[PDB]
Amino acid sequence: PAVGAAMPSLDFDTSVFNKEKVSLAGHEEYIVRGGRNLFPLLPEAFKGIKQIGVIGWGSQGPAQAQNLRDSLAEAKSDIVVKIGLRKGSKSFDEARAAGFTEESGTLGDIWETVSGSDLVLLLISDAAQADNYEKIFSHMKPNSILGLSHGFLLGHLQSAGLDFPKNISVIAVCPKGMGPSVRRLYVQGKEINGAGINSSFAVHQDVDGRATDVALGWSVALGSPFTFATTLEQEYKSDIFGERGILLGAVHGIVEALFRRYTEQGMDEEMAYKNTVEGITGIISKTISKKGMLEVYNSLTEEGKKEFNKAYSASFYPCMDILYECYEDVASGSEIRSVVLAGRRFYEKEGLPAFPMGNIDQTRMWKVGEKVRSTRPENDLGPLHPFTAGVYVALMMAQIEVLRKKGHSYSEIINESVIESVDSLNPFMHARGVAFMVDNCSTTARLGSRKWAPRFDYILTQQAFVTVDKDAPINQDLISNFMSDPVHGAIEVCAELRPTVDISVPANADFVRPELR
Amino acid sequence: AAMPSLDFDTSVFNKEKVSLAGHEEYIVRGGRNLFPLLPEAFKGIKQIGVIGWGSQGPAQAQNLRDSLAEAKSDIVVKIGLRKGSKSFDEARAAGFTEESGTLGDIWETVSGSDLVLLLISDAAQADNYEKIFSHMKPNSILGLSHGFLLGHLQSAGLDFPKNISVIAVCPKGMGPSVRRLYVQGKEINGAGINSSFAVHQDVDGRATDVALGWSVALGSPFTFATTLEQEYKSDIFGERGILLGAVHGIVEALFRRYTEQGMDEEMAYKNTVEGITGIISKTISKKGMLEVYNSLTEEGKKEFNKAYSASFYPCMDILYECYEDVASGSEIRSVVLAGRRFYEKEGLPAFPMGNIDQTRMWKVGEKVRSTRPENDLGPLHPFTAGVYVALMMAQIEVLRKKGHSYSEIINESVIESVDSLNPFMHARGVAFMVDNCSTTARLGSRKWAPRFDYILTQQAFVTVDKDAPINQDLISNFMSDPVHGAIEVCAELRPTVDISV
Ligand SMILES: NC(=O)C1=CN([C@@H]2O[C@H](COP(=O)(O)OP(=O)(O)OC[C@H]3O[C@@H](n4cnc5c(N)ncnc54)[C@H](OP(=O)(O)O)[C@@H]3O)[C@@H](O)[C@H]2O)C=CC1
Ligand SMILES: NC(=O)C1=CN([C@@H]2O[C@H](COP(=O)(O)OP(=O)(O)OC[C@H]3O[C@@H](n4cnc5c(N)ncnc54)[C@H](OP(=O)(O)O)[C@@H]3O)[C@@H](O)[C@H]2O)C=CC1
Ligand SMILES: [Mg+2]
Ligand SMILES: [Mg+2]
Ligand SMILES: [Mg+2]
Repeated sequence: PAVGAAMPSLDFDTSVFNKEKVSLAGHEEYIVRGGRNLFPLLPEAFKGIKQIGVIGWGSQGPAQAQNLRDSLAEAKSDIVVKIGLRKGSKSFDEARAAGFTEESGTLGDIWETVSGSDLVLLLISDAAQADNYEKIFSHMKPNSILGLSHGFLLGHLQSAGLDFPKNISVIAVCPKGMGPSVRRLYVQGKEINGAGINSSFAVHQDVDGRATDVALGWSVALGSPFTFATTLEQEYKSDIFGERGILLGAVHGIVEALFRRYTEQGMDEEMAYKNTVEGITGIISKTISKKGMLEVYNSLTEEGKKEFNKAYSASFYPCMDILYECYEDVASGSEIRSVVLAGRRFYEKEGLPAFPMGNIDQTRMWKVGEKVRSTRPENDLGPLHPFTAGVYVALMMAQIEVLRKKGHSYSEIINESVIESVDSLNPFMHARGVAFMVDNCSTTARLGSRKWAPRFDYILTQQAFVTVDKDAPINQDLISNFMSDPVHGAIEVCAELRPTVDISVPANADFVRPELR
Repeated sequence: AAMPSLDFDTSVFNKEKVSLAGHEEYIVRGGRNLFPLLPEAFKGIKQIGVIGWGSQGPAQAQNLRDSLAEAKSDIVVKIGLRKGSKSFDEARAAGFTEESGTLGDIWETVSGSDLVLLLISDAAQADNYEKIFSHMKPNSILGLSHGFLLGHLQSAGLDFPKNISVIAVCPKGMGPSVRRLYVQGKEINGAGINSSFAVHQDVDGRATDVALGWSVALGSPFTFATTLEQEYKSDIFGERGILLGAVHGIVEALFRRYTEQGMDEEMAYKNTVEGITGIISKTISKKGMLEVYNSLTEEGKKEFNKAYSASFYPCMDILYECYEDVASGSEIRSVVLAGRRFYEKEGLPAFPMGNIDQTRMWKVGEKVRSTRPENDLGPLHPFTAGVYVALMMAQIEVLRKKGHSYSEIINESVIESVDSLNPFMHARGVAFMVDNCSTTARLGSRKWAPRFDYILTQQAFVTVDKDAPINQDLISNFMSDPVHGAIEVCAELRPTVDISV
């Protein structure tokens, strides 16, 4: 028991920024539109703060620190952005090459930074947080603010039965895109008004009433086109699930399964990759980003529309099966535990060898991807396969329904299932294959994709593809519900808030992780 | 690190010692002629309450009823079922009735039972344990055929009540087989299904003897000693490993590779599924893993070593991950939530387990078996054998470093695969093997098989295609591993005939 879980739509109190109402399929929701002209409001937002500590130099570390180092800066404030790192760090400089040095008091030891900062940004590995939270909480300045970019720590603390220290404020600003994509559109927002990465914010513990505006100020400083409200609880349940879903894991498994099906049917290797990877990360991603899922179906031939329906009707439920399972593993705290233990396994213990993450793009189809891209003209969008579209859109709609029935706001659903996929991540796979997309994300996302991609491949091959081959009658209710689904109109409302510049991802990108350049 | 030297006190049964790779263990031999010991073994029991009529339920109850029986004991074997159970008139067909007082209500049975066996589904045990503990008599005994309930309790920071003895008798085989081989054990000596036993709580000092009695009553030829914690950790991991999960995983990966290299579909199936489940299984069963290698030709040995060296660590990666998920409480939690997803809840559809044998390779297997000679055991492919043995060795090592006894390692990683489960896949394919196991095992095989397929294709097969120089001390470890000598000893402590039906 029982059946049904409505949408919680949280209302925040801001005194600095302009709270804006948004109607998403009849649901009231509140956001704050960012901009380079909102920067003079940052001193008002960051009162009581004298130093901001950026702990870590991974993916979000480099982007958030530099974005906060600017804007501040453009607001001429006294507050200092200081980087905290472990003694003898490999990503230490790096930070000096970016600008942060010992001489100017913008770079130093981790625990010197934590102790001397009013706002602490814990931008380190999620698993590292879980194994070192006590160590960090102890150094924290009394009556200060801890900022997170993910609710992973709360999920961990709840499993252990504990909570954050009650003497400190707990906030979160979570960019709904990868680290490199945060810095990359800013940059492209220094010239044009908008451009950035959509973010959610959470206020877990408010110690003195300053929390909301600090989180909002931090989000605007990053360049977030729109900042929507959520909780740490809702964030980690949707984000950890999201990366394992359509964002990385599911699209990978779907792509592997469809490629294998087409090659078994006689289609040559090179066209098979184009009909799967290039199509999804080409026209499909672009058509959804600007017109939505319904327009993907409409552009197809009458022969194609039937093919789309055959795929959707057969793929929707098998996709839901795994997504349903995955979410519940995250919500119960099983998956957070799994990530923590996997992080420990990266090193030798208990007489067993160390197991770092391996390469996921050395197999058959990704070498075909090398050959395809080597003679591919620039600005290529790929072919639109009707059957491929059906599967991918079914996967998208399955993810939406799961989160919908699990009581998430539409902004969270649309960002986690539609926006981040088609805007942020997919171009990276179009640029250089699956690994360039997955391994540029967080270690939690990377471990997540590797674990759950195989589950979608298997479910598609065992169930969805078998349904198509049995030539079972098309589910008329599924197709009818897809066409009339409230999300399609809700995505149109969201697409208005989208930064009106496409993300430019070159092959030899310098803004990516300093080991994939 | 760590090794479990496990001992127990038995006043009525005869305990015998075994050395496995330098480690001492204690075993209890069974047999029809030990039944006159049951009256004393169940000293203070007047009624055994078998709760549940699915797989293990029917078999164990009949195996108890017949057996004491031969002991001429007053002990009543009563079947307890839910109010709206569909198994009532099925149990009456087996001779369990209200008139004899051998069939009743689930909760009426528990309250009037001195020994109550919880042979209901694992998902049921997790969501109904409170009502069970309240119905227990103070100083009565709760018997388990799996440690799922403990792992569920432990992961919630809870445990069984103080005033109740907790024991476990776990047969290394499925329900239908436990009865099938018991009735054959009346004809031919040594026939049956081996078991492992555990004693979690013992409030008076009767529990150790009662468990052994229960084990020999089921017709267990050999009973091994374990802990309840080690039982579920090894069992839940085992079925996701070489028993069902990994063997399906690697079989899918190898078939795909062979067919992609231009090999005939039916030949590929023979080189993968038929070989592993037939001849490789038979060779390990009779003479161990070293015989697989030594039976190969000189160029075949070079192909075996290539496969082993490339597959060992990638296989360990998933096994190592899987085990820690089981120990941490994550995997048991996953099974419980999966069980709940069989019915509609939270505005979402119901998601029962689908078919796993309707894909390309298993349809190919049907054409292979349709024209397959009776007596056929398949070809011994050196590369396929390289992968399978690497997988076997990797699972042995993971369990070894995590502190399991050799008898538990060997039964879980070697014997039950080659003697008991593989023949099912040889007989009718993957679904016949997997879906005849317990629900928690079926969910296990479905969740982890894809993990073994991917890592083997992503890492193991890429290594071979690179022509990486063989990791020689990995091969040297397989050749010199003391476990092979332990398997030789364990193979003598085995049921007398086949379970291969
Ligand atoms: N990556 C992304 O694109 C996104 C990340 N996030 C979230 O933002 C947060 C930041 O993670 P991300 O940017 O991915 O960084 P990573 O997860 O890649 O972690 C790498 C950084 O963590 C540091 N670190 C690792 N172990 C420890 C330790 N034991 N003690 C102290 N520091 C340690 C490393 O320091 P060193 O330099 O010394 O090795 C390194 O700088 C995460 O919680 C993630 O969930 C949210 C959205 C996107
Ligand atoms: N199956 C196997 O091969 C092996 C199983 N085991 C272990 O033995 C134990 C028994 O498993 P198994 O024999 O598979 O049993 P099953 O999984 O087949 O369980 C089915 C039985 O449980 C009853 N049941 C289901 N839900 C409830 C409930 N909520 N309350 C009370 N009864 C319920 C059903 O009653 P109804 O008649 O109303 O449907 C049915 O009789 C498990 O812990 C398992 O791990 C150990 C070795 C092998
Ligand atoms: Mg994310
Ligand atoms: Mg994340
Ligand atoms: Mg077993």
